[PDB]
Amino acid sequence: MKQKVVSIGDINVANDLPFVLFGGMNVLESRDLAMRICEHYVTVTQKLGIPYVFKASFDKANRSSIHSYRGPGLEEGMKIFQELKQTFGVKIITDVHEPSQAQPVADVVDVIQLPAFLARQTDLVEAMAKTGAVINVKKPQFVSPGQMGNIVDKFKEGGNEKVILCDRGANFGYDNLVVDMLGFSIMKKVSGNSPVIFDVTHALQRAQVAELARAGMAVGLAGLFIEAHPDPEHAKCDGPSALPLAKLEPFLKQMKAIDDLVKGFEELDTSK
Amino acid sequence: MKQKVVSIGDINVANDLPFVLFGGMNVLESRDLAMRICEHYVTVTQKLGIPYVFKASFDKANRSSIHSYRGPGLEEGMKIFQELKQTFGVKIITDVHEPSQAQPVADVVDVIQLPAFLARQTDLVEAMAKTGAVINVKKPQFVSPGQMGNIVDKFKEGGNEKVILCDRGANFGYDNLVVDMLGFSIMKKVSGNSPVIFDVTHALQRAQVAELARAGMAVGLAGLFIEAHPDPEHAKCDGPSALPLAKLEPFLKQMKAIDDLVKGFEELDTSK
Amino acid sequence: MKQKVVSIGDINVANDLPFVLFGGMNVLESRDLAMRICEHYVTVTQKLGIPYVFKASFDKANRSSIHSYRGPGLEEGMKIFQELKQTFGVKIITDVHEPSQAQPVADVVDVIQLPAFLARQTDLVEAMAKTGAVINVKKPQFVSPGQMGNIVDKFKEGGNEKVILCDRGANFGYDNLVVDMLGFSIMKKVSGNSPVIFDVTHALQRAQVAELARAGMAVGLAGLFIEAHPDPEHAKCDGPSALPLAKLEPFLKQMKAIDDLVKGFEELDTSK
Amino acid sequence: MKQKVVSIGDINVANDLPFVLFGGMNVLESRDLAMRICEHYVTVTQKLGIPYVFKASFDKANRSSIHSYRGPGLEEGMKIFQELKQTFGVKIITDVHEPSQAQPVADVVDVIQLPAFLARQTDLVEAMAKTGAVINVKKPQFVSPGQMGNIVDKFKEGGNEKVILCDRGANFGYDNLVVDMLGFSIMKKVSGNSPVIFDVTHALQRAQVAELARAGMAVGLAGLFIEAHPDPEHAKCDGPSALPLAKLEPFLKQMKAIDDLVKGFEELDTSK
Ligand SMILES: O=C(O)[C@@H](CF)OP(=O)(O)O
Ligand SMILES: O=C(O)[C@@H](CF)OP(=O)(O)O
Ligand SMILES: O=C(O)[C@@H](CF)OP(=O)(O)O
Ligand SMILES: O=C(O)[C@@H](CF)OP(=O)(O)O
Repeated sequence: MKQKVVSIGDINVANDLPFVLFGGMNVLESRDLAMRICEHYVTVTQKLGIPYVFKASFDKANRSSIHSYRGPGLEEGMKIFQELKQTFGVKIITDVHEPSQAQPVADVVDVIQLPAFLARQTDLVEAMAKTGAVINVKKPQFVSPGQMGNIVDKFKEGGNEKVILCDRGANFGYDNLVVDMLGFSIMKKVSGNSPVIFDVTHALQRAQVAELARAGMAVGLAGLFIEAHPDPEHAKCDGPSALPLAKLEPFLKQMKAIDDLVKGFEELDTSK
Repeated sequence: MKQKVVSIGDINVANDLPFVLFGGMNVLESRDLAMRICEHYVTVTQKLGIPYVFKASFDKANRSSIHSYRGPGLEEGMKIFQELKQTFGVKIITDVHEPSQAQPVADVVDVIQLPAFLARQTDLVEAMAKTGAVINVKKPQFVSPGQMGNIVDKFKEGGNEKVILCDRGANFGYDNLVVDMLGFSIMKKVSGNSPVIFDVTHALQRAQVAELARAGMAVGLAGLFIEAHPDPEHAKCDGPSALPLAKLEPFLKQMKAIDDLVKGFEELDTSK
Repeated sequence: MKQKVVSIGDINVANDLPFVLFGGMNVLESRDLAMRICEHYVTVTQKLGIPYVFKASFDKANRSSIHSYRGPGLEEGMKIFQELKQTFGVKIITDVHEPSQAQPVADVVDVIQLPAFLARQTDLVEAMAKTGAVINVKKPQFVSPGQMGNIVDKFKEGGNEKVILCDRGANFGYDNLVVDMLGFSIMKKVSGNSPVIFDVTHALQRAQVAELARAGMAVGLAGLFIEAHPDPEHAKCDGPSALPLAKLEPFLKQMKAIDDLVKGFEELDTSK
Repeated sequence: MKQKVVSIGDINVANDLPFVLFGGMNVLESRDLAMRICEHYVTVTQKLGIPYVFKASFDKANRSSIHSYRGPGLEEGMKIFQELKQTFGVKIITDVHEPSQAQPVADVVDVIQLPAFLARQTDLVEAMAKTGAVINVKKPQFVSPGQMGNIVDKFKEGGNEKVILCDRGANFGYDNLVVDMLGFSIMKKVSGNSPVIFDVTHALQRAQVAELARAGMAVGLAGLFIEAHPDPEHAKCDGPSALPLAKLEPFLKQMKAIDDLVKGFEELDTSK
């Protein structure tokens, strides 16, 4: 069985290809920051030989306070990815929440994400289906990997056949996530062997961001979807768990020294 | 500690008051049906002495097929609750998915629901907050009961202090729900002792609809949120698990013979 | 379908019969205590009209310290149930851990228990099978209710057909138990409809001992297996979670007002 | 922090050292088999440069049938490891169930195992503590990794400070196991940094034996504890899930190409 390809421009995402990193930041605080943060990625990517896609949310449709920072707005956000694209020649993956924001972001970016909590919102998929851009479906915490075909299915109907599946762990009792490594293959299978990527940072809700991402990668993935802040310690609010930027590179060597070593193994079958 | 009250008109919903049944049907197939189905409730309610709120969805924002029946539309749906209200003098609780549908349904109905999968969508809450109608928050499968305060919190800010919490079980491994009876009190506590109701039918994803609803009720609740079809057997698709309409009454005797017996116990403390 | 009966002497344990309480204490600290503790049960039982079986461990084969109190020993323990039997005309259920202790305890007591952690130890079952006494199998935290037939099966072979199944909740993530009410019927079914009892106190690892035991009972059981200490507060170590003795009675009224009300319902079928 | 060492003879087991494989078979069917099966290991081990310990049970204290094959008996079993030791100069790790079998097996073997279901049986630990041999504690399906210190603790008291911790996954709903990769470090920490090994085959209750064991190893372990049969297909009963013997080697290359690559990384800290 050969793997599917959901190429993002000159980028070819696939399960047998070398892992593609969809790094970035969580929310778009300020460009002065977006760029310092993005700055390092591009440098470490190019230097280490790793495909890359910058990622950042231009909105947070979910929080525990409305009187809080919604986000750079759907308008003042797209413009930031603009100055970003040019200045670094990197792709932009950002999530969307309302059907209307679909087509817009499609033009300003390359990869568009479907928020886990919404992976089951027909009205928004049949819409994210129109743009026809690459889609990244975040595997809902509450859904078994074998049920991922239907989402990939529904997208096909919307006339979109360029989808990637992102895993961020599964519910393990109240208030806790565990990542079932066996679920990565289960998703490849039911998704027409679509690209499976591992969202490590929110899979952890740590010093575990590595050991946990080494295990995923030592299984074989189309890539990692990580996040990091220049000074997590002080920004440490809640939602995902960003990586210490300075450790970006030394941590990505861990991956390649694996995403390769494994990505080039003679197909094994411990089955028969 | 006295319980909070989120009265729906002449109806007083509360944890110490007798249980209020929010029965009904799942999706609004056709009025000819809505009414036959609703017909029985009203009869059995009045006859058995049980507060009642008809419930039915006028839309299904989630399915495994877009080429499917979305639903009676936000417009042609509100009109159905119309002929319904008059003809039976019963309240109408229906869920909403997009912020725009908020205020409308508010006028056509009494109780409005926040879809579990969305219990964490600020943009829709701060909006369902404006109408200022009674809200029913479906406890997300993926969220510990102690985290329910924040949703009830956020609503307060939106200027709405009339909320009810509905429990539909918690994730127990891949593809399975279990209802943690201990979670009912945990929710009362963090929600300013708001009305806690038990959504039994989708808590089961059966002959279990009773044994499972007898256990919930034998704990003390502000009410049950059930669903039923006149011929489940043939309609049995997937989503919730409706009750055999003919068994409505004989099954509600089970409850009152409990929602009372228990609702009138001298406060116990096995604590000290 | 009629229920099975595993009568303990003049006691008839069954799923349709009124619940039988297997109360008692955890470990046998000292007779001066065993008796004060047992004292109250017998009084409240007789007075409230509830079958009763005193229960207490004469040993603790599991702890977090060997330099600790193993227990009254298999010898000096049996003697205590002796002065107990006579003085109160109540049955004695105590757990066993090693095959050798099987036949002995069989003579000194009525009901013998198989420790959950060991429900899968053939060598000890084929032995607890010889005595031929009533057996109480504690449902292992780590085993789905539908797998309980095999234990009941294996016992039959050992030539013992008098078994009762006790449920103490299921694993819900790391360090936590939740009791799946739906599992009570699943066990009745696969166990030739054997007596199913609910071990509430260790199902909780509280002020929840009631709300949690009201839910179980409001489902229908052959009985509850509870535990209590005269001053939990100061004895509060760890293992199970005992009930405040003084609250024994007021808490048992909760049950009968349920174990009856429900135990006498006209068989319902929300199935068809 | 440096890792602890629980050397089994000329073998040095540790978390930073290269992984030690505790392969073998499940139950001791017949020597003619034990040896063909063991035969391959030794060959592939020596040839690939991997420490090795043969493993096989001489007994099965747990099954779903007493009229079944208990096992080669504690006596006729020890003798088999005898002809085995000599003929291959490999260590023998076998589990024990009753305190009496402790000291015996200690003499005939090198590494002795404590059966998961019993990891909490003081009476057997304080006994497996006397021999003073290397102990391998199988992490109970039902116990959070952070609670593993106490077992390692209790052993110390029994006067034994040579213990290894084996992980075989955690309960994920009824009838299912998932291996939480993050739990490997949590165990190292609370066990005085004792050797942590990954029991992959029963962690699966497949073609997953590799992808699942690549993830564990790509985290860093003191070794793998695997099992395999020459013709699984026809022996496929139930308990663990053995590996196709012929695939032993090609599968162990997967590991070394990882247990090394990772075992020699410059300590990283994604913490600060
Ligand atoms: O995916 C993300 O990065 C985050 C960011 F908050 O939110 P969501 O839970 O919808 O994925
Ligand atoms: O609540 C309901 O009745 C159902 C009906 F489909 O859907 P949801 O999962 O959003 O609650
Ligand atoms: O059942 C009991 O009462 C207790 C008492 F400690 O232990 P176990 O976990 O074996 O049941
Ligand atoms: O560890 C093993 O190999 C097996 C073999 F059956 O049993 P247990 O569950 O006690 O570990």
